[PDB]
Amino acid sequence: LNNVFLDFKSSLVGTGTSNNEGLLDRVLQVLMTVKNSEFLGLEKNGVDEMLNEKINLFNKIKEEIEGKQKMTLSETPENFAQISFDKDITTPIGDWRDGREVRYAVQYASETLFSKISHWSDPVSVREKACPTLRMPVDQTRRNVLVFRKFDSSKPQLVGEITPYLSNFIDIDRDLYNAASNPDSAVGFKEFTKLNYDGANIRATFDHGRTVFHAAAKSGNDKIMFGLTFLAKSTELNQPDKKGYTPIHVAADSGNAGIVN
Amino acid sequence: SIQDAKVSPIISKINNFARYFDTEKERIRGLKLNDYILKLEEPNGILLHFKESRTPTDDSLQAPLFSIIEEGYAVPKSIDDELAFKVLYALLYGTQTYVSVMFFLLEQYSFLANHYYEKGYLEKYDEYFNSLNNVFLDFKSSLVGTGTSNNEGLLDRVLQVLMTVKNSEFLGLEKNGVDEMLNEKINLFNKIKEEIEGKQKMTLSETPENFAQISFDKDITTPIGDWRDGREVRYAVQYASETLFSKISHWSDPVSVREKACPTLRMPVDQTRRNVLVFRKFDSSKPQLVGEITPYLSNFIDIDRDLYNAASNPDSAVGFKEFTKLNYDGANIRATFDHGRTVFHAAAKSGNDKIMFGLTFLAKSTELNQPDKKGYTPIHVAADSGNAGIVNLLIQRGVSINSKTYHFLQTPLHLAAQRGFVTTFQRLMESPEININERDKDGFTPLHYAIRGGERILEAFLNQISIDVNAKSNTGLTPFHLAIIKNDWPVASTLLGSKKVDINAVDENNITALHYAAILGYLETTKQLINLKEINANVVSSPGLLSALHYAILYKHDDVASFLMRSSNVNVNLKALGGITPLHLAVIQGRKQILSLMFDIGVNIEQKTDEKYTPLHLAAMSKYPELIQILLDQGSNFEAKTNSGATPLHLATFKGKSQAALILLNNEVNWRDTDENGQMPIHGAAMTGLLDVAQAIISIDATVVDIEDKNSDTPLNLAAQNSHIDVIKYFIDQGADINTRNKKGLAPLLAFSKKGNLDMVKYLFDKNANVYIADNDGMNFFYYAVQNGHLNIVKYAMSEKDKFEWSNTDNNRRDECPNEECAISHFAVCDAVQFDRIEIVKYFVGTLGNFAICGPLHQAARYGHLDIVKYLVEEEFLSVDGSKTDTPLCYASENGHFTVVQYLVSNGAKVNHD
Amino acid sequence: SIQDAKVSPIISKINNFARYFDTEKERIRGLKLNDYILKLEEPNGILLHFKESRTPTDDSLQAPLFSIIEEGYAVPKSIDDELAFKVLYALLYGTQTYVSVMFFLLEQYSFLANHYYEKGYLEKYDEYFNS
Repeated sequence: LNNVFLDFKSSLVGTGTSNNEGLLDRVLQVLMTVKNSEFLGLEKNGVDEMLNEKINLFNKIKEEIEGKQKMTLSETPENFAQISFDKDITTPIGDWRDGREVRYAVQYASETLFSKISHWSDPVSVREKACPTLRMPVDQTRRNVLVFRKFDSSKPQLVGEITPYLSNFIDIDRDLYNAASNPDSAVGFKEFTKLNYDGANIRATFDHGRTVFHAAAKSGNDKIMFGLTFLAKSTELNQPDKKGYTPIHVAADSGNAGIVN
Repeated sequence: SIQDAKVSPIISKINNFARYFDTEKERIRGLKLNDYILKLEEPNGILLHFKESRTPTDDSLQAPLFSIIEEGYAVPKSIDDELAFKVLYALLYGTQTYVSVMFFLLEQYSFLANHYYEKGYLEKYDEYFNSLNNVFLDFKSSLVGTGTSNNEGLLDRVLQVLMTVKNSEFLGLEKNGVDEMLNEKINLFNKIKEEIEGKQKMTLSETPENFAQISFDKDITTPIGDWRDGREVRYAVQYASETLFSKISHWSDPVSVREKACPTLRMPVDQTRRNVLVFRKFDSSKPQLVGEITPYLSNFIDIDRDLYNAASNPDSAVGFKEFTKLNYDGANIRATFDHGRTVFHAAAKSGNDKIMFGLTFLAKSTELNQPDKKGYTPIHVAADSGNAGIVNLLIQRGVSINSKTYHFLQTPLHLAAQRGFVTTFQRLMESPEININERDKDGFTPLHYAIRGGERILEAFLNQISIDVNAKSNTGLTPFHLAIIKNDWPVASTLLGSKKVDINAVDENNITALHYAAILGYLETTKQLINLKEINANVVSSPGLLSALHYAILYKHDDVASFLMRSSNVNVNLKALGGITPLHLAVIQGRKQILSLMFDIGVNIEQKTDEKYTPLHLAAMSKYPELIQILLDQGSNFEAKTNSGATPLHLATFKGKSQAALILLNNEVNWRDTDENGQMPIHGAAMTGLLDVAQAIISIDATVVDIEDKNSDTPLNLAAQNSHIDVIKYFIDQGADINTRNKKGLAPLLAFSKKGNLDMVKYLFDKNANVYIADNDGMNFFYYAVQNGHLNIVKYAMSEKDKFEWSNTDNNRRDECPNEECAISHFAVCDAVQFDRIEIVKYFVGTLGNFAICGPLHQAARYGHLDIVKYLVEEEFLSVDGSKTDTPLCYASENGHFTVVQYLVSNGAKVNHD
Repeated sequence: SIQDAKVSPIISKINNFARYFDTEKERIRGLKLNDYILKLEEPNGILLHFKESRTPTDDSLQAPLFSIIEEGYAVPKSIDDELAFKVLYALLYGTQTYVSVMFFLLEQYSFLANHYYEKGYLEKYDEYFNS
């Protein structure tokens, strides 16, 4: 998309004035030459007026192309500067497996324009540690950045959002989210309890605004829902998503009768 | 037409390919970085098409080139239209595009190969290396050939065609010049041929030999390091060429590991005796560099790189334990990897304090300050990573704080400012002998990178007691300048609040940051700084005396300019160099609403430049005609005067803009007003060559057909000199008087003879206009006609023998030459001999019955022309003595021409004769 | 002139293909071993072009010769039919180049086949076998 937009835009009018100035100006020039040529009284005078309205249409579309803005963002943010497993956690929790490698990527967060995802970082072997700490340089343009994580060649997963003036990026939020969304019940409950004891926020947002409550509703776990509903303020239980789905909507879609009651 | 049909496809294709390549060349050269990468990496883009451009396919280059070469249509056939020459130029232009595409492909493939080699992605690096090698070899063979053989190459064939055209020599009035820059093209082709022969391959194709044996003699327990049970290991070898690229060899067979971790491998001795780098890969993960082999090294152990990964491990306790185990087993620390990288640098990258603490004991000062090939000292890497404990340990060891990097000269303080970590700076300030500011390649202070870092680093720097806020770089940009050009207002506000900053600071060209904001059209920043801060907006730049409003108006930035003119803080009467006022500059840009707004605010309509030009005149001096209409609707002086008195209609006719003249006539601007020279605008219209204005002015007043300025030259004479058919035909449709003369005495017939068109000549001769017209000097039309050397006008003149008589002679020429009563034909032949044009002399000889009356030998001896004298002595059989007692040898001796005298002596003429 | 214009594109194309193939025939043979494999293994190399040369596309080899034989312009008509002998010679040249290009790719494909066979690499060996 980026290539075709830039290249076609250069073809029509050009990114800058030059000896060619696009093919539209050549069409205008040849039409002006036709005007300068001798014309008939009535009939190809009508041809003259229809080519005049064609010239008006060409001017309008040329102005639209010049005023047309780019729908993509070729600029790319910077990856993490240093990584360290400072947290005292044991490895066999969540997707963190011995002998596995993790690749991180960053992308600009633009609401109206598409943004390029950065090249994946160098592989990092994981052993005896599960929760990594990422340190990020301050953004040049001061834009919030989405962060993506990939294990080996599996499905990449969005993991969080970084503000321009935040550097100490801890990686526990998506681990908790997957703990609440795991198909299993007992293992998911135990690892959720371990992560909660470790320390992780609840209002984290993923997948168009879904929350640990939405993940619990979709998975169908009952013990974690019972643990969460205690000391839970009613606003988060009715928190809607970007599309507008609520936890009860997700529960109805999943079809889990217990969480419904 | 048939030949044109035959040649149109190939010529259209070559022209289209050439223009496409040129447009893409500038487009690609004008791109950004990620844009460059995306465009160059397109699966089906211009790189593959350019590689296929040397294929024998239809749309390629070589097929049209060899087709036009073989068919032989480039060589002209006698004299014809400009089609053989045009296809020849097309061939030359296509060959130039071919060699330019060759260089284009070389440079971009080399850049791609380097860009993917620096990262370490060998899979794409190998593909780009092969592409570059194939492109180089194929294009070198296609241009000149691998050797002198029957193929002969392509440029040699082009030169052969050029010599064939040169020896064709059908005509030479201009073709000797044409073939002359064809010889220049031949020299250029020879130069580029010598360049490509002298150019060497940038790729080393030959690959080394892999290891001959593998062993696991060393007793290392397998879980340690990157050694995983059940994981395959592969090795590759590459030549270490500092100047050229080297191919990576094919990977070795998978090798399984179990209970052993450190392998011992044996390498054969290389024949060329060059060091070879060894690459190691685990499964499909990222390949790593494990070491280098000297020509006379047999055993290689990769334990050195394993220690490098041990020091770079993200974990702390496991990394320290494995480092201790490897040190106990025995591994050197002086080993280098990647971009000349050092183990201490890896320890700095990891940030593990344990390995640093262990290494500093029994260390050396030079090792702690040892840089890589890029000049990144360990403190540089520590500052870039952002760790604090390793920095504190390094300071306690007394490392060099003023370490600098090659090429881009940056201290670790610059790295900290760019990254934006206030902790690293606040830990570095306890180090003594530290310098607050440094001079970079552009002299950029660390504050210039802190403003990029963020607000917190700026607060940290401004909190320091020792800081130079008004630092000036080599380019001349103060910190405020490039802090505000980036549009981060909060950081600029933080900088201003902490301590006073010289807002009125200027560059060498007297450029203020406000001027940058105006020229770049960020209106919000301009409003913020104008309202909440005080600034002198009347400062002018050093070149051109341009101001803030001028910069805002330039490059069509209308909102900012409107905001500035709405505010009363900045004035409008300010005058720049050249006299261009805000009204004049808005006219140059041609924006309407800006002019309407500044007229609403209030300004004099008749602003004056240095030369008193009225804004209406400059509105005529613009591509937008609506400016004249809007100015006259708002009210403007129709008869406004300048220092030269030039009227807007005068200027419009001088430039020749038809729309301006049409709208001025529609608005009925008086044409009576003249300039200082008194020239009527019809004179400028004739200069440009506009006709509709001529009919309009004749309709308004027919008297202007013979109007004259102080130059006293009629418009008909000027139109004839300008060589425009329409105006001359028009004035002869009214039929202006032919006897009108200026002070120079030039006549329209003189200009027609200068142009040489036979149609006007036959109208003038049928009009029976006198050809004996003379000016104050006394020269006549006949002399200029003979000087022009136009034969067919002369034939048509002698066809009507009634109007001109050869026997009759002009009396004025008899008066000017009382001694020689030469006739018109006689003296004309003698002048033709004087003109040194042999063709004209032989023309007159053919027309005139007896050429001996002029005595061409004596005249030629007087003029000292070798060729004429030789031709008349040999082919005309002219007697050397001549009818007169004076020999031409006396004239030749008087003139002193060498070859003429030698030839006359060889003819038998004697110098002894009186 | 019209007859020459009619036969100009096909004769030019067949001559270009013939001379290009003759040049590459000794270009490839005199190339070093390491560059030989790299030159052959180009994704859009000359081997793919030679394989496509059998297709009925305009740029391929058959369309000129088949057009010549179908239209019957190779047979001289009347005296001084210079174009007839020219297109006939082009036809024989095209047939010779077609036979030589058929004999060409077999050696390189067989060589790639066993060269990869010695070290395994059966994924590429299967592709070369099919080719």
